[PDB]
Amino acid sequence: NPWFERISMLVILLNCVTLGMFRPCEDIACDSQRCRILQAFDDFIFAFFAVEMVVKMVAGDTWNRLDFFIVIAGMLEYSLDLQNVSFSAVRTVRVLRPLRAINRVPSMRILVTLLLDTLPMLGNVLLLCFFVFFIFGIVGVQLWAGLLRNRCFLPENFSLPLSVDLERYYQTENEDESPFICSQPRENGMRSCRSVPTLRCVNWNQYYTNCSAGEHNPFKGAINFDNIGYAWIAIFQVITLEGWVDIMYFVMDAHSFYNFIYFILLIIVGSFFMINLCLVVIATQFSETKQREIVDSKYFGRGIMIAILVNTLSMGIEYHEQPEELTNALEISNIVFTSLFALEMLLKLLVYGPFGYIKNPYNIFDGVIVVISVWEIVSVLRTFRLMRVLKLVRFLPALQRQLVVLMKTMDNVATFCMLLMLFIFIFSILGMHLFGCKFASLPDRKNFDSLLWAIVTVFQILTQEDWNKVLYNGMASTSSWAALYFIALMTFGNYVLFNLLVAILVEGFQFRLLCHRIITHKMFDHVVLVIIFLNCITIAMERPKIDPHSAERIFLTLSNYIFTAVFLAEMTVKVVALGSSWNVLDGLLVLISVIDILVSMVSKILGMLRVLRLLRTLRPLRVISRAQGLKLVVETLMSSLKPIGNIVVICCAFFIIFGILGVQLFKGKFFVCQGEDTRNITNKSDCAEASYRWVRHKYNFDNLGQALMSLFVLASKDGWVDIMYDGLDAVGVDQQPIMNHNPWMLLYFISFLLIVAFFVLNMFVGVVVENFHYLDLFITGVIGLNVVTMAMEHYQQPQILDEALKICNYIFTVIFVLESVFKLVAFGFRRFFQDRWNQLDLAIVLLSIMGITLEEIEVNASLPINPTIIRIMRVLRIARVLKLLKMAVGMRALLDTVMQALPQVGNLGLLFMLLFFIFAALGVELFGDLECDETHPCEGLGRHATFRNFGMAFLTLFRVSTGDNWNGIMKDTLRDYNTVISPIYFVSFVLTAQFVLVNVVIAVLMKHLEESNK
Ligand SMILES: CC(C)CCC[C@@H](C)[C@H]1CC[C@H]2[C@@H]3CC=C4C[C@@H](OC(=O)CCC(=O)O)CC[C@]4(C)[C@H]3CC[C@]12C
Ligand SMILES: CC(C)CCC[C@@H](C)[C@H]1CC[C@H]2[C@@H]3CC=C4C[C@@H](OC(=O)CCC(=O)O)CC[C@]4(C)[C@H]3CC[C@]12C
Ligand SMILES: CC(C)CCC[C@@H](C)[C@H]1CC[C@H]2[C@@H]3CC=C4C[C@@H](OC(=O)CCC(=O)O)CC[C@]4(C)[C@H]3CC[C@]12C
Ligand SMILES: CC(C)(C)NC(=O)CN1CCC(CNC(=O)c2cc(F)cc(Cl)c2)CC1
Ligand SMILES: *[C@@H]1O[C@H](CO)[C@@H](O)[C@H](O)[C@H]1NC(C)=O
Ligand SMILES: *[C@@H]1O[C@H](CO)[C@@H](O)[C@H](O)[C@H]1NC(C)=O
Ligand SMILES: *[C@@H]1O[C@H](CO)[C@@H](O)[C@H](O)[C@H]1NC(C)=O
Ligand SMILES: *[C@@H]1O[C@H](CO)[C@@H](O)[C@H](O)[C@H]1NC(C)=O
Ligand SMILES: [Ca+2]
Ligand SMILES: [Ca+2]
Repeated sequence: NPWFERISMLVILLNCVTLGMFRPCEDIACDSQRCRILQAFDDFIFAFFAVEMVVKMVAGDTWNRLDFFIVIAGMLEYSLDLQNVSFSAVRTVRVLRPLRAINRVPSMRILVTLLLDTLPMLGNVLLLCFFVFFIFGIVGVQLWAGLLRNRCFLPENFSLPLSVDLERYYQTENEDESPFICSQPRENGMRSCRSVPTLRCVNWNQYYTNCSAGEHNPFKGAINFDNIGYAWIAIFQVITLEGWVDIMYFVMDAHSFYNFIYFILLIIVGSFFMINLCLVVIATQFSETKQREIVDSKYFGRGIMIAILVNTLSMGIEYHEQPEELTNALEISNIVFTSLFALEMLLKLLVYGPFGYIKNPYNIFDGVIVVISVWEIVSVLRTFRLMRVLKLVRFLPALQRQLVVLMKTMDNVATFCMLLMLFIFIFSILGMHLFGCKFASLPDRKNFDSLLWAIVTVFQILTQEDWNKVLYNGMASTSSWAALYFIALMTFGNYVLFNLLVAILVEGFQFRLLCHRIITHKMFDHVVLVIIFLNCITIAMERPKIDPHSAERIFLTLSNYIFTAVFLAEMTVKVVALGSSWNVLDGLLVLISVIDILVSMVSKILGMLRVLRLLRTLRPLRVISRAQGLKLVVETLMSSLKPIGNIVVICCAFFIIFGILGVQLFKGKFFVCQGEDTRNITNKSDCAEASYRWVRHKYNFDNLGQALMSLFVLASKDGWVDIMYDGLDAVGVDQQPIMNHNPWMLLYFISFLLIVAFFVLNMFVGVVVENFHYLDLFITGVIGLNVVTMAMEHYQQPQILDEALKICNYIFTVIFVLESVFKLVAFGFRRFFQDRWNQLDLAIVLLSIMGITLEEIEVNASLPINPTIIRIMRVLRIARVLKLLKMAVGMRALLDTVMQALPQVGNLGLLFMLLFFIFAALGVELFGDLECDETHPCEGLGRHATFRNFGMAFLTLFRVSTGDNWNGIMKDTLRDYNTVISPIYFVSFVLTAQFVLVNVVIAVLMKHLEESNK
């Protein structure tokens, strides 16, 4: 009996190794001998399992029912295989064979029972997820159906000659990824057929003037709003915050500029207060589900503590293209330190006994370090000098206690990481059968051929980075119903399975006298806050294209004087009366502002002066002291960081250690030859004959300076895939990179993404745990049928389908009038108004009858009315679905908890806009004069994201704060002093904006976790 449970697990290991080596390209035919042996193995495997179900039928509840479903899906395969005519859709069902392991492994079965016990409480946030997909889905179909099909065409009478080979509409350089999408004369839009570039004789690009709907949508047909099906694929890509910016820029070009409001709202409501609401429910219910269940004279000890850290620091300056006299000085420095720790071993071996030298567990590690290092001194060994950084651990006890508890965690999450590698493997087999050899086929890097590149792709999709690029391949190569793979992969992986890991961690850790009178006065703290807000208007008004001798420059020149005088007079009042840190901050800002007046009165002075203007952008932070809600919160945030100060130290150390490891593997390798054909190019001088350009990559590992930026762009996960591609291709110092040259470098880039995600997740739980200590039933079916009849509207719907939804709109409005008059009978004019929902019900029926009698007038054509009001009325028809709010009694209790903690959120949010203000001001000052034209290309900036003035810098820093292509913006700043400035600007913005947004999530969770206690 007990040997039966372990011998069943050995056959499942034999079934995973059989599914893994599937080889989808060559297994179209069974002619290979390797394919035929595997088939026999599968047949034997099926037989063992089938027999095992009979022996269990000597004596199900849940897991035998999964075990019975798989053998039935097996028998259906061998039944069709006999008579030789079949489809190839039931083969894919054997992906569910590694699911058997969950019952066998006794630690996985207990974990997935707790997962299936908390998912019923997760149904209220999927009820909210329906309102977001339906409200933002129907509006998007009302606005932008068929507007991404339109191009600039020729005129219809215009005959074209037979030989020019022009497409009859303006094709760009990459027609699928970014076509030229114009605005019709009906709409406003941001693009018109006027701005078509001259053709590079006779140019036919001036004749494309007819903006008309074409035949295909961008990204090979996957991004459009013609249906409620395709609208949910676009909205789901906005929820994950990956590529939502390319969707908004299509809509800005074709419909109007003001379409940005729709996008800002969907990220706040959906991508932030709905995705993080799924974390709070799982992290609460999991916590309630389990609770339901002379050499030590300290001068020699301080002598070695500097001797390790000086040795380690020296390694940091590897520096590509060094003098070589520095390398000789580096190797002599190896001889001096390694002889010293040979000497330290020689003293501790003589004064202390060798019976007690091995008895100390730290000493043996040091001893090994000597025999490895000394042996190498008297490559792979020169890389082992980084391991000597681990000798700091004996000399300090605080990270000894932190590295102990951090490894107690890896005992607790070991059963999670086994269930996580079952999840990645099962979706990787499924990707090989569904997609296989059907992509661009040179074939693209993100294929589902060859299981190793199927596991990396599924891991990559899980990290939410260029996953839309994988979606658009699979939708265009099988069918548009292949989006359900990527929705199932990412909802079940990121939104239930990652939040389980947070839930495991959370439960695991647990004159002069009168001058003092006005300072006391309450309105003095308020009247100066108006003067601060009046000064914020004249920071936003600054921009590079103001004339120096104008009516606006003298308003910015003179108002500089009246504010600098009144903040100086505000300070010399307090010094007379009073005689804190926030008073120090206010004095330095006026100290900066007075000197800038004097330096301006004098005229390399400008270079010195330039610095003063940057300092002036910090004027907006004066309000933190004045506002009482902003002062408590900032202090609390600063206070919260102390507990996880040790985890940051280990994490700050780890960036250095993978930083010096990164330089020593990748030093001077990241050079590439940008040219025309570049296929017969092997090295550097080969480009010198072809007159191409031997260009360096923007993110690289030449020194420790460039490496710590390449590791930040990995850790923020934006554009990390392209950096991993550069390390896989890296062949030599002056050598042309070859595609997939060293595939073992996946161990460098994926171990860094996993360890960083472990510290950040342990910094998160450390901050959380310290902060802890039959009428209306008939109206439900009518609304549930109105939801259907609004989603049936689509682009180019027939006249029979169009007229039928008009008659249905006639009978829903009438029986909303009827159910309001009938309910007024039993209540009688007072209880119908004393209720709150009847004031919401009758207001909907009012707006429904308001538009239905006004659309009749246009069909009457008695007055040629504005068709704008017909459309607005149509969009406001979506209001009918709200009447489901009263019914959803469990979802409204979930939103009421958020309201309790809403006050804290408002304070955090207001600090979120001081970050945008200061940064936006800085951006105009730093990045305002640069341009993206046809002469100068840009990877991240363009017609829709500049720093040209304050308003456009406020939207770009919204796009950076979500982390969608923030690094392509950074690559455009250092395209041409921006070598030092542009790293400091973006790292200070991303580390601060994410820390403010995490505290919004921490503040919501504490209001919900404590309500579950009391
Ligand atoms: C918070 C959620 C649950 C409630 C529903 C939010 C949206 C469905 C509504 C809220 C206000 C609406 C916006 C108000 C301002 C307009 C300007 C309008 O631009 C135009 O000037 C029309 C141009 C033309 O005529 O072609 C385009 C739609 C838009 C963005 C609307 C898009 C849909 C919005 C975002
Ligand atoms: C763990 C958190 C803090 C993220 C990692 C920190 C880095 C993202 C930040 C910290 C200070 C910054 C660095 C401060 C010093 C400079 C040196 C500077 O040197 C060069 O430009 C040399 C150019 C060449 O190779 O020719 C490059 C930017 C750099 C490395 C900065 C890059 C980004 C840095 C490393
Ligand atoms: C080691 C830890 C404790 C400090 C954190 C890293 C940075 C804050 C410091 C320490 C090591 C410094 C680097 C040491 C080696 C040099 C090489 C130096 O070489 C050049 O100027 C480029 C010359 C060329 O391109 O040929 C540029 C600055 C740089 C990267 C330094 C930039 C600033 C660094 C990264
Ligand atoms: C900080 C806090 C807690 C508020 N929110 C997050 O941290 C959200 N983040 C986790 C999910 C996404 C990345 N998800 C993975 O990287 C990933 C990779 C895998 F291989 C497996 C899994 Cl389950 C997930 C985005 C970042
Ligand atoms: C624009 O092009 C479409 C199709 O190419 C045509 O039907 C329409 O009449 C054209 N409009 C004008 C004004 O030429
Ligand atoms: C060409 O001429 C008219 C304009 O007079 C244009 O509107 C139409 O599309 C064409 N008509 C015919 C008959 O080709
Ligand atoms: C590249 O090399 C191959 C093999 O020598 C040759 O046939 C081909 O013409 C070369 N291409 C160019 C552009 O020189
Ligand atoms: C560079 O590549 C060419 C291949 O065309 C090779 O012949 C040459 O030896 C290489 N090395 C140099 C020029 O140092
Ligand atoms: Ca991205
Ligand atoms: Ca991203």
